[PDB]
Amino acid sequence: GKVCNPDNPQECLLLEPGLNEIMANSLDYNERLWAWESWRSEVGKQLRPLYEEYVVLKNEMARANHY
Amino acid sequence: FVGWSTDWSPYADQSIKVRISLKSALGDKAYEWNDNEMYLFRSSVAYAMRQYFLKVKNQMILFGEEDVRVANLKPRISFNFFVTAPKNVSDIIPRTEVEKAIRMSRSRINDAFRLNDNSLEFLGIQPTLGPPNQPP
Amino acid sequence: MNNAGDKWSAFLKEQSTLAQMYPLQEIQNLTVKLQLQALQQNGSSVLSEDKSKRLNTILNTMSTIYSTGKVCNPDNPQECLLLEPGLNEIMANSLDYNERLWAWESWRSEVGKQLRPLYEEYVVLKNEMARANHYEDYGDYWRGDYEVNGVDGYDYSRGQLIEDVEHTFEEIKPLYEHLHAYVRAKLMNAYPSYISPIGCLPAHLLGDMWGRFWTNLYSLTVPFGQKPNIDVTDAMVDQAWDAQRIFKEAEKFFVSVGLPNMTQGFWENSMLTDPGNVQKAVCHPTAWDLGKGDFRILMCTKVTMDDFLTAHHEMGHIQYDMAYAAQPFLLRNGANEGFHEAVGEIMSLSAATPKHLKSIGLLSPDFQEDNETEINFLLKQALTIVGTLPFTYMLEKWRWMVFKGEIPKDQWMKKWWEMKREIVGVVEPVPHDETYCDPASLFHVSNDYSFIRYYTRTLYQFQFQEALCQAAKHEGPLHKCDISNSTEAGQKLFNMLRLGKSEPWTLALENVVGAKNMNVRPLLNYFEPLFTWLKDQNKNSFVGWSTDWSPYADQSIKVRISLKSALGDKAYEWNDNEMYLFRSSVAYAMRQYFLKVKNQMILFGEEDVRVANLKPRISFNFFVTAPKNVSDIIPRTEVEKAIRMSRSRINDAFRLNDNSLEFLGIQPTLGPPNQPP
Ligand SMILES: *[C@@H]1O[C@H](CO)[C@@H](O[C@@H]2O[C@H](CO)[C@@H](O[C@@H]3O[C@H](CO)[C@@H](O)[C@H](O)[C@@H]3O)[C@H](O)[C@H]2NC(C)=O)[C@H](O)[C@H]1NC(C)=O
Ligand SMILES: *[C@@H]1O[C@H](CO)[C@@H](O[C@@H]2O[C@H](CO)[C@@H](O[C@@H]3O[C@H](CO)[C@@H](O)[C@H](O)[C@@H]3O)[C@H](O)[C@H]2NC(C)=O)[C@H](O)[C@H]1NC(C)=O
Ligand SMILES: *[C@@H]1O[C@H](CO)[C@@H](O[C@@H]2O[C@H](CO)[C@@H](O)[C@H](O)[C@H]2NC(C)=O)[C@H](O)[C@H]1NC(C)=O
Ligand SMILES: *[C@@H]1O[C@H](CO)[C@@H](O)[C@H](O)[C@H]1NC(C)=O
Ligand SMILES: *[C@@H]1O[C@H](CO)[C@@H](O)[C@H](O)[C@H]1NC(C)=O
Ligand SMILES: *[C@@H]1O[C@H](CO)[C@@H](O)[C@H](O)[C@H]1NC(C)=O
Ligand SMILES: *[C@@H]1O[C@H](CO)[C@@H](O)[C@H](O)[C@H]1NC(C)=O
Ligand SMILES: *[C@H]1O[C@H](CO)[C@@H](O)[C@H](O)[C@H]1NC(C)=O
Ligand SMILES: *[C@H]1O[C@H](CO)[C@@H](O)[C@H](O)[C@H]1NC(C)=O
Ligand SMILES: [Zn+2]
Repeated sequence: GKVCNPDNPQECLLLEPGLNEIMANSLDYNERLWAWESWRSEVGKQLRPLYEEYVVLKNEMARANHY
Repeated sequence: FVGWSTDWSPYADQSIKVRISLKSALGDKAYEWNDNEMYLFRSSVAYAMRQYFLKVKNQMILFGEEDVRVANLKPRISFNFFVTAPKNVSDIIPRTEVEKAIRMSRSRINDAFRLNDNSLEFLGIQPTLGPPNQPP
Repeated sequence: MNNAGDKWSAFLKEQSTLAQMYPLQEIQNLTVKLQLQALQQNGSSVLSEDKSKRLNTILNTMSTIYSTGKVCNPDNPQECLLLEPGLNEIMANSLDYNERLWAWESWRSEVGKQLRPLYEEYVVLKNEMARANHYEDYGDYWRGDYEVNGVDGYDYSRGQLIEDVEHTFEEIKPLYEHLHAYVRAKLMNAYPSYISPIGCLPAHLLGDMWGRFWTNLYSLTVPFGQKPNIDVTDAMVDQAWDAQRIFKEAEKFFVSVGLPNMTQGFWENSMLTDPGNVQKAVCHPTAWDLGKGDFRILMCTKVTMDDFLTAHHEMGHIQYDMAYAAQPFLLRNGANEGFHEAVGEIMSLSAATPKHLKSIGLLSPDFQEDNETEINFLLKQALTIVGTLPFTYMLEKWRWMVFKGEIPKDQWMKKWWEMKREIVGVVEPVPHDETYCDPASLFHVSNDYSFIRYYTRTLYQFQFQEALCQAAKHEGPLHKCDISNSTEAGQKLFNMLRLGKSEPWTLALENVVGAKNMNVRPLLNYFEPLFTWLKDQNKNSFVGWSTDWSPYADQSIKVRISLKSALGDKAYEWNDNEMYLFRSSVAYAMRQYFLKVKNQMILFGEEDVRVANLKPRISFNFFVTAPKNVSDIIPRTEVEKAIRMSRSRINDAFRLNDNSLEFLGIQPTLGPPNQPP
């Protein structure tokens, strides 16, 4: 997953480097809020339908396995 | 104060509450308020913000339908919306400017949904009926 | 390198400041006058500190944006593509209309929009700098490279360049029309139902991102695919031609015309072979004139015909550099920006002839060339040479009109695509408003490089070649001409090569072609055998193009709005916000139709309703695409049904009633008249 600064969209940040440093070191409310919202709007939206299908399939498998 | 309350939110200070009564204004032939209607309402709000920022402050700000954030949606069609910067999430337009924008272009929003100032209440924006003209 | 460049720049600028003590009005020596002119140009130093810093910042930002631009596939946004790798391969190899269209639109919507305001500021700052440097605009400063004064006959005003370019292009246009017609006819067989035989070519189907070159289209437009092209790479491999004897053969070819031998240190200091992974080095073939008789060539040469031609080109470059060694340092350059590349390229053009290959031994002596092979070779050359002339001329004309201010800032794309339709014959696949900055997406536009150099260089070389074929006494076709073993042609070429910049470029031209100005007649003489074949081939096809047809015109719905008639007074102005509201209403109507009829949840947006041909009447054409699939356009029938379903909401949104909001194809129903019992 990559999040890119709106001021400079040419630069983008992964999660393990950079973004974690931003969330664990920066004292700026604006920067931390941007990182939080960008990660949860650029990766969560892509994981929503996949997670729905995963939930349905896992439920079917568990019910088939007598759970 | 030990503890916390489940009502306060950081965006609650700059939120404008909208309550819509379609059935009372239209009686029958009243459309359902699905997600498409919410998208249209957000687009209308963004258009009103653009108009205010262009015709008052002379600034060209490219608002969008994703810049009008909506929360606390209810079956009453009663929610809280607030407008952020076009690409700066940390920047939220102060409620005074949003109220002025809505007052400037409330007629267009009212006509977009065929509502008249009573079924589209912004809870802080009080419309003016108009002065009564008198005989000579 | 950084330290050396900074020291050189500081020395150059301090010498420029010192040189102002000698005004040009009292200088009588021509060479001294022009050397002072070289050392007296202020450049960006004439601007204030803040303006100069802003100009440098915006230039660097545009360069970085172009270099590191990324486009990501909507299906898998986690993968993204740069421009040099991947995207160029997609545009030069893929045969899918959808994929090429996606690449084109994604690159021009993810990088042009970022380069629009930067390019505007760059235009303003460059105009201010040029006006401060006593030029009418930046375009005049660019054209000043060809300026010649005080020669009594050879004088060439800056404004004369525009006339010379337009008059020349008027003669190229007849050939380009037939070439375009043939290319369109051949492309209709590869992309059926997407190209109209009467209309123009779509922008993305030109075998390149911008359509500057048509070389990659040669695979789809080969005249005679059954006859193979002339390739001697296998012959080189069989004869074991390493990257050491090809340069020897090129040196022998250069000597055969009388040019001097290579320097002793040239072979020692060269890098004719790639140093492998042990030593990292660039692989762009370049020529270096370090000075004091130091000439070197850098190239990761392999065993290929393309490498052979590139080696000949680089040897031509270094020969030209050696020619003006005796000239002063300020004169160690070509006559202008177009002479050097033309001199380099004529050698490659001559060496590629089958006669030269047969003579050198690469081509078997028992090989008789057929006219079909000549047609194939001429068409391959044409797709590279004649393909770029209209695009180069159109781009330079657009830049000149932008800098001169003839094009308003709110009319850049509207005029750019109008020029491209009526000059290049290329129609955009999707409409672009003033937000896009498509011309800035090109390498030479964002990075502040003059583009007219690629135009005149196309002409000059031919004017050289024809001249070099007159001294060599060649009676056959121009494309079969070879200058080997022609001492007279070599002497004629050297007479101009030794001049360098010491003389006006017009005088240099007169020493070779016998004329003072550029002429395109040699180009037509070169391409005549292909021109006749193309004219014979287009007996049935409609030669030319129309500037009205567009790929999106079939699925477009036309809207005409009359606010004043419906509202009289108290009528709002139709600015961009109203257009945004209309697009949002259309998207909402499309959502409603797709939800309440087909039961499909499609998340349309205001950017999926593309609008074109906006007019003061408030009359435009709109069409709705897929939510994230540009190549997918909703058929007009479904859009009409959607509008009919929810026309009342759109009418009420603008306070119009079915007469001031006309969709030109959607006829409203007044309602049946009820009758008494
Ligand atoms: C997005 O909007 C926020 C506002 O909600 C912007 O934050 C503002 O940024 C400016 C520029 O740094 C700040 O001004 C500076 O404030 C510091 C505070 O000590 C001061 O020392 C500096 O001299 C300067 O005045 C401003 O205070 C700040 N406002 C808030 C409320 O944080 C933010 O920059 C915007 N982001 C983008 C990308 O435009
Ligand atoms: C965006 O929309 C376009 C349609 O405008 C989609 O193109 C369509 O893609 C499908 C899937 O490959 C094609 O079906 C295939 O066609 C080939 C043609 O030979 C056939 O051999 C296959 O068996 C299969 O039926 C379809 O023809 C094609 N339609 C057009 C007009 O090109 C495109 O896939 C969409 N893009 C995305 C990312 O959804
Ligand atoms: C213009 O100046 C050049 C440069 O001096 C003159 O060319 C010769 O340059 C060499 C080396 O600089 C001198 O030793 C010669 O005396 C210069 N003149 C000649 C005739 O060789 C050039 O002659 C000058 N031209 C005019 C018209 O003054
Ligand atoms: C360059 O700038 C200087 C002052 O900075 C000025 O005197 C001069 O006229 C300008 N032009 C040239 C050609 O030197
Ligand atoms: C040029 O040099 C090569 C060897 O470096 C030599 O064989 C050749 O004869 C020279 N050319 C002439 C014209 O002497
Ligand atoms: C080549 O010459 C033959 C012989 O007349 C002719 O039939 C053929 O059409 C020619 N082809 C081209 C491409 O000129
Ligand atoms: C040129 O001269 C060389 C040297 O005699 C000879 O081998 C060659 O056949 C001549 N012709 C060409 C086209 O190179
Ligand atoms: C009520 O008054 C306000 C300002 O006093 C005005 O903007 C508004 O249009 C009025 N409403 C009417 C006349 O219906
Ligand atoms: C006209 O007729 C069409 C279908 O016949 C209907 O959808 C439309 O609402 C009618 N318009 C009126 C009654 O104003
Ligand atoms: Zn070159």
